[PDB]
Amino acid sequence: MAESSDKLYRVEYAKSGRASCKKCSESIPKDSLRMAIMVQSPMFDGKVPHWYHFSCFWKVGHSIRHPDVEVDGFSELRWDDQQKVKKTAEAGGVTGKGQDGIGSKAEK
Ligand SMILES: [Zn+2]
Repeated sequence: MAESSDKLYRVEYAKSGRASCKKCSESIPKDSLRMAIMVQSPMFDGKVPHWYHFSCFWKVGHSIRHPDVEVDGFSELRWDDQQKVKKTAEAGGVTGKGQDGIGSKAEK
């Protein structure tokens, strides 16, 4: 849509293991929660997402101050994940090792 990437931040559930972590240099599991950052591309004519694990956003260490505005894709999350993403932004981040999965079929 118009100005779809005029944000800083993205959050969503992972449909498949096609995204890779720009922060811890591993790959992101499917049927799990992930975040990304909106950066101006050297290779593309606009803003592009830098994907990483949900905990890895808070290892990049950015603050979020109006999360339902700044975190694109938050509208697709269910209430328990919306409450946890907003609570994590109020809490100043959560930074643990996260999932044991990496992007494979039936990895849970
Ligand atoms: Zn990671």
